[PDB]
Amino acid sequence: GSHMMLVLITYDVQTSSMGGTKRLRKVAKACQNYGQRVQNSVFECIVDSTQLTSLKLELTSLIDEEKDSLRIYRLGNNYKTKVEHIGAKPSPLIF
Amino acid sequence: GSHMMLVLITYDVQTSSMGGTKRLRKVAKACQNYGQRVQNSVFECIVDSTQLTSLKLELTSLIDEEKDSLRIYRLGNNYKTKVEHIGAKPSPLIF
Repeated sequence: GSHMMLVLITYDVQTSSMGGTKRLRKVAKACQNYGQRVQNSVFECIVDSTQLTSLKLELTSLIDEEKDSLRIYRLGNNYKTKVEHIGAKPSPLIF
Repeated sequence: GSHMMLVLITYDVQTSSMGGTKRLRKVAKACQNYGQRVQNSVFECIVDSTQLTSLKLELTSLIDEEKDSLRIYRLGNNYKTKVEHIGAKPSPLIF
């Protein structure tokens, strides 16, 4: 539909930390409602304007703004793939 | 120029590790030749086709393909900003 948009969300979080691990799980769950997890902390979402706003509010509220950041890219409309994946696909604690 | 392209590079690396830290430093240095580091492991590059190929070869060779990945996005041409940054800006070992 003419109202749809490609949105790329890049989340800068350090998962060596407890809180970062928790926040990543919550951000991933929120983004999964609207798309796919293509790297550990990169999400490809396909949304209308209302969904983008709801998602963006949800994500803004989940992060630790002192420690983390999000970037939200609204890609120009695209109908043939313009992404290359190089390397591994994304996936208990142990001493 | 008509030959220019916006390219977003997203690098999935775990920097809790020694090798990941080393690889990130090398990837960042390579991408800095062509643009800006906007998150710890996200780079915005503005390149012609020859530069994109040279950069992409360099980056493919630097990563550990068992542990890491890159995604290379060729954004549609854009002349007014379509990115929102939310949260913190990117930046010795200690016990």
